[PDB]
Amino acid sequence: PQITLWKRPLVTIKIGGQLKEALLDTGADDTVIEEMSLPGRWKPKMIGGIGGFIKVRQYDQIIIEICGHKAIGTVLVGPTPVNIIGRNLLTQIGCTLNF
Amino acid sequence: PQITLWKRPLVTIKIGGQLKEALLDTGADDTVIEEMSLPGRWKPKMIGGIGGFIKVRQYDQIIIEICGHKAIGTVLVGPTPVNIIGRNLLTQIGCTLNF
Repeated sequence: PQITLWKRPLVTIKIGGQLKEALLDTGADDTVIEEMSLPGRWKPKMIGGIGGFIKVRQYDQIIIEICGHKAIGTVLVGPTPVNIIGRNLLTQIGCTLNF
Repeated sequence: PQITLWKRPLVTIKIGGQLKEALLDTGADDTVIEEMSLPGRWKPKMIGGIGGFIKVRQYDQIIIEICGHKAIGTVLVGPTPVNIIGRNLLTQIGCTLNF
């Protein structure tokens, strides 16, 4: 679909059978989700944002449904203000910016 | 144009008669430019995201050219790691998310 930006581009995502709200963020390299439980091992990762850096846990090959589209990729879990869908998964659902 | 998200959506912009690079950021409510001088009155503001908040100077009705598309809006100047074009200006150039 087409999403204008007059308001925050928030969509419903499904990760682990539980629905959540996430922001489609083109300004984000990676997908960062708020603290929750994900299966498998994780690796350390540091990510930078507007306010500074935060430590996050990196989970690979995680199944996540974004707006009806199924993506399977890297998901970072940590202290983020809001759930964000970064470019790593936006490319999986075939999302582009247009003007 | 259509911008894919395989890598950072960076574009050339013109603000205050200076050419700069900025990120097309749908995850940003505002447009935040790295420390520079802009004319007019300004008021302090606190903006947050990953890693916390930063204090910025809010300038209103500032003209910016983004990819040959002229727009006008509020521009925040402060210690941002990268120049970001937020939804307040993204909408003005007719930018949308498509998939």
